Amino acid sequence: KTVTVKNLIIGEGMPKIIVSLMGRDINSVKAEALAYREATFDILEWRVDHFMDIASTQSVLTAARVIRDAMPDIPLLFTFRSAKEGGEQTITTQHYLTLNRAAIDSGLVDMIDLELFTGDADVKATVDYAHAHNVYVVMSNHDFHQTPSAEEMVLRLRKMQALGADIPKIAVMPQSKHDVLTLLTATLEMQQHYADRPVITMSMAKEGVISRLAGEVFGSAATFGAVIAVNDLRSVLMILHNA
Amino acid sequence: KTVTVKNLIIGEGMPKIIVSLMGRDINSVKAEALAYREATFDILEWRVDHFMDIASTQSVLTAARVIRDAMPDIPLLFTFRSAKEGGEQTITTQHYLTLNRAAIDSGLVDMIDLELFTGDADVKATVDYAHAHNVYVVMSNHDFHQTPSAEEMVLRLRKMQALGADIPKIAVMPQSKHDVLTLLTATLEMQQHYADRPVITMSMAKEGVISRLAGEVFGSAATFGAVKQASAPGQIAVNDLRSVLMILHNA
Ligand SMILES: *C[C@H]1C[C@@](O)(C(=O)O)C[C@@H](O)[C@@H]1O
Ligand SMILES: [Cl-]
Ligand SMILES: [Cl-]
Ligand SMILES: [Cl-]
Ligand SMILES: [Li+]
Repeated sequence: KTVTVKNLIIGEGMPKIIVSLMGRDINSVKAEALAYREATFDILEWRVDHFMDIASTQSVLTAARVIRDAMPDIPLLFTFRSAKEGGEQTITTQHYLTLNRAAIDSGLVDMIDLELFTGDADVKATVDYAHAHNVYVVMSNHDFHQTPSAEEMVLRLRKMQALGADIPKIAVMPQSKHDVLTLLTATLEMQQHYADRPVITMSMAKEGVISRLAGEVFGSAATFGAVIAVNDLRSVLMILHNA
Repeated sequence: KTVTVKNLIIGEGMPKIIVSLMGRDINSVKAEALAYREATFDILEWRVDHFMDIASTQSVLTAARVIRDAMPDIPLLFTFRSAKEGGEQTITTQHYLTLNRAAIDSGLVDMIDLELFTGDADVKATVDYAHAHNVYVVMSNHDFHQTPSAEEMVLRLRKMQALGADIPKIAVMPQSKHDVLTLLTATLEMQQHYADRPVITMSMAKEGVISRLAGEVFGSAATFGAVKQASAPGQIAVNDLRSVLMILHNA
């Protein structure tokens, strides 16, 4: 069970590499997109919460259009990370759903990130809106303080599947090396027993680095890199793939 | 607590890379020793059980000498892997112990591998002999069929510490990806609660490859790579191994 966007097959082969744009304004986003021409990666994520003028739907869509036109052939993921889940600024639930609906129906993005804990009515409505417009949903959950039990994490990933996520995603903060193994254990249980679509998981920080490298083994379909450095990430993924 | 051999500090920093040399005869051993000089690794293991003149103690020591001649500054580990534990040929227990004692008292090698389940009295006697001649002991155990429980693996590693091993070592065979996590769990439990010296662990085969890469995270002090041919399933090209170890170390 895969998700194919612009010839990229998510959920088989090597895990796919996501890089994120974090600029404040149009000029900074253009500069980042230009700098990223020299990099090799699979999916471009726009981290909208790093943008300054998020109040104006027009401003957000204009930036989305610039990014889309800068890299017309790359899978493009629109992500507003709420402060609630480790992002850079707050947003009202209603304005979050306005920006996401506008991104969806504009045709400018291939995927959106939708936080599981936004609220059930809003999640279901936004999943239906995305699907109706041929946009995929990465349904996401983040704990930047600690690592829940494996049982709790698996139930969250299963709930995302039940709510229609195309790709469930969880990211958690280890407070010990043991916590990294708990995240890998949850990942593998999902992979082997409950998943019927691609899943993304990660243990954050230095301690969790191995989780960003071992997705082909334990069942994570994608991983985030920086322009871990993207070239080093690709080196390790290739070595593991061919071992 | 660490083990330092010819300036290499085992138990600190990046896991140390071991490669196995596997020649059938003296001429092949010579040739492999010369060729290995340009590969980059931390410890050379001579897999003595691949040598087809083990019948002669002189032949075995001459082969060790040829390796030492070619690589005077490399930590050198003498390993006869018994047939019982996945090696190439069956020899008597007394023959196994004689070869190890001769290696020890020759001065040609820095370390020997001694299998835990050789028998407690023979193990103790051989550890004592090694230490009397300034040779370190990698005490080892292998399960080439399955992965024991994390608790059974920890039991064995702790027994090796109790018998005076300088570096306990266990290698086990995964039948599933779950079994790989079990090996990593046992490794970490040793690092955090029981180990008071360096320990080497690995899950073998393709499924276990991540365990050969993640030693710095979970507490395995060394890892095996392949120069041209692997000495156990799941070993990858030594340069690729080194690349991954460096990326993990510096992340
Ligand atoms: C210690 C043992 C480990 C291997 O079995 C392995 O890398 O899996 C290779 C052998 O040559 C070593 O003796
Ligand atoms: Cl709004
Ligand atoms: Cl489900
Ligand atoms: Cl993330
Ligand atoms: Li994120």
